[PDB]
Amino acid sequence: MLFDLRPKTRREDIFDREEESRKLEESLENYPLTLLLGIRRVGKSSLLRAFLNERPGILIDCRELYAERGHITREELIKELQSTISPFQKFQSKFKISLNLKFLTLEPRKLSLREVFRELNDLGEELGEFIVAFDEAQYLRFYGSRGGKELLALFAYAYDSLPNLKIILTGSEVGLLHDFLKITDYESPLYGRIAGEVLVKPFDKDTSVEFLKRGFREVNLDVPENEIEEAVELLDGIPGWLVVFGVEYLRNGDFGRAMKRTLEVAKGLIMGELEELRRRSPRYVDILRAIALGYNRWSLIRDYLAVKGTKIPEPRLYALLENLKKMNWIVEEDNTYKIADPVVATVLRI
Ligand SMILES: Nc1ncnc2c1ncn2[C@@H]1O[C@H](COP(=O)(O)OP(=O)(O)O)[C@@H](O)[C@H]1O
Ligand SMILES: [Mg+2]
Repeated sequence: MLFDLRPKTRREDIFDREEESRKLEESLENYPLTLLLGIRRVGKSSLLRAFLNERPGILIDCRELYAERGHITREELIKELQSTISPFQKFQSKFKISLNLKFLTLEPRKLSLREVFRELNDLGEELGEFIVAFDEAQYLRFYGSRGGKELLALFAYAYDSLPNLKIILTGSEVGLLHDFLKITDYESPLYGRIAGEVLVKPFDKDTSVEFLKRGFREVNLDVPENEIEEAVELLDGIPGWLVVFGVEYLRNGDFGRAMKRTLEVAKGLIMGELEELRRRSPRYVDILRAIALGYNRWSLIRDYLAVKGTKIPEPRLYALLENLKKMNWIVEEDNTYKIADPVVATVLRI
């Protein structure tokens, strides 16, 4: 069912995304390397898991690799490749593969990334294609001690020399992903190499309404039209929040209490991420709150914060806002800043 908090892993469990799935297939057909891009909670992991459900591939969670030590080593990455494709006999049974993988017998300490990728390409040769997906690949900048350059080199090698191997990199922090890859810097191993781009956006109004409608239909619940309209006006096409709301409504039976609880859950998660930002600079959260309150132009932001205590120099303010954009907290459009996720804005206004 739609209104369920467990991870979605199959195509029949994903509402719409039929254009996005086709565009992902098309990108794989056209380029060795594909970027899957969009706001956090928009549905990238879910789409990717459903896509790999039918197509031989592995998904590596780069954020989960970074989380523990704030750093990723070769051994850890390799151990994760090993465990994600295991038990390999299950894989061979599902996709009917006769080939065995040597690197699975070997200790991560004594394997190279290139060795592993060559074996996966050999597997691709039998199948047609093998997919390696890095979820939130911008965290690979915390790999090694050279800013993850060994991964860029590995990707350049796959691009040029492993034709039965396709790589998907996803990122919620889109600008930060583009920064890591550096495809226009001559120093980058990926220089001049073109990647496909598949963009995952929030549902439109009518799709959001239909999403909620389907969710309630599945449990024979009829929810008045105006309550679904009101939920979409507050929750604006973000499937992550639409599912939390659907769950809370099934549990609570009331628009007010379901939305109150949805906002509680959102507040908790967003506050956790705002903690992370606040450590880097308290300024980030100050700027975010200002924008959420309607101080959404340069001078509006600058005067507001000066008045609340902190005068931010113009070069600093520019850098801070640019970073916020690259992290995708914020969009700048028509000479105006906005919080990328309207629920984040709701939480920042308290
Ligand atoms: N197309 C969809 N259909 C149904 N539920 C979805 C869809 N996309 C996302 N979800 C729900 O929203 C949550 C957030 O999606 P996720 O794929 O984790 O976002 P992202 O990877 O973009 O941060 C998922 O756990 C699932 O609850
Ligand atoms: Mg994700």
